[PDB]
Amino acid sequence: TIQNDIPDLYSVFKDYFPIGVAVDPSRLNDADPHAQLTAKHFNMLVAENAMKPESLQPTEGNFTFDNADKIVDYAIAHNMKMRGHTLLWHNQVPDWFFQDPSDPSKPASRDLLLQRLRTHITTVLDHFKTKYGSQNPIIGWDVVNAVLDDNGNLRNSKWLQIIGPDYIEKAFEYAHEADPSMKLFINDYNIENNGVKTQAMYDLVKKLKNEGVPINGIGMQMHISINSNIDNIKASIEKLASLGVEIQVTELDMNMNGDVSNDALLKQARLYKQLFDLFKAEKQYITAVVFWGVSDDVSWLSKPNAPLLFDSKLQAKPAYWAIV
Ligand SMILES: O[C@@H]1[C@@H](O)[C@H](O[C@@H]2CO[C@@H](O)[C@H](O)[C@H]2O)OC[C@H]1O
Repeated sequence: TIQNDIPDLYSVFKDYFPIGVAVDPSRLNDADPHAQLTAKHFNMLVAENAMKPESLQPTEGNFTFDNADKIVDYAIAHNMKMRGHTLLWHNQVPDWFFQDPSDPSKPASRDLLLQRLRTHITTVLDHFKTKYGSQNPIIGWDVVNAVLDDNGNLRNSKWLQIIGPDYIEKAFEYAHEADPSMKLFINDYNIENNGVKTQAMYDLVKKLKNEGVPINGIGMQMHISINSNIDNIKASIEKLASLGVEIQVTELDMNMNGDVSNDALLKQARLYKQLFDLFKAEKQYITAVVFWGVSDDVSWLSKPNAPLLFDSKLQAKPAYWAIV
């Protein structure tokens, strides 16, 4: 059961940015304590999985929006904004996209994969616009997700193999044509470490924006660890922000590296407090901070872990009190 009278987390950040959370459609019932935590603490929602490509078009032309729409309906009922995650990724994308349908042993061509990408993006955005209209809570989408490799080169996914390097710009062109009201993000992890991947993200967005690609923001997943360096996160935000794009912290959680001891929870609280002081100091660039999961027991990280502000019994952790 949850603590009903402690401060609503997002309210602490009302003069800075919305505070959101990634959710599962099965955790939205009024009587479910995970749903109660969700509605109490967050004013922004993201689908952890229900808006991924496999979750929306499992076989070609067969769109499955029920779970996504359940999350959208809940966001509307709770006066929450949403982020759309995600139109393109190398995981949770059905194999049919990349196969020649007359010979599935062969790859789809560049033109066929681009047409499929355009149809998927346009159908997904037109679905939310036609079903929800002005009540659509989605303010923007992760148009492409994790397109860089660990060394900063373009990840050699099937999108890159079949189409080539301009598949990224094409995804943004298709999204922008389908719904110009959406803010369009490129989203990625490890770009907060101020290493070669941060520099490659800055170089890629600088290039594409100079070419007129409609990229409005960079999503910094921020799957950080208890050993992450705040100075490096601050230098990465400053570098990426110099491109004149919005920054959103999209999938925040903290990998404890197997140490869930009380001492580690106190170290986590100090690090989360430093991180949120940094986000508040960079409020001129940051337009949303979203946590990747409601509470530790539903985190995607393998066990043992304690990555979030609410523990495995849904109680506020030292980190929650340090930030509020
Ligand atoms: O439920 C799990 C999700 O939490 C997980 O979400 C991904 C985490 O890695 C990030 O790079 C991705 O952007 C994000 O979608 O996906 C796997 C799923 O089983």
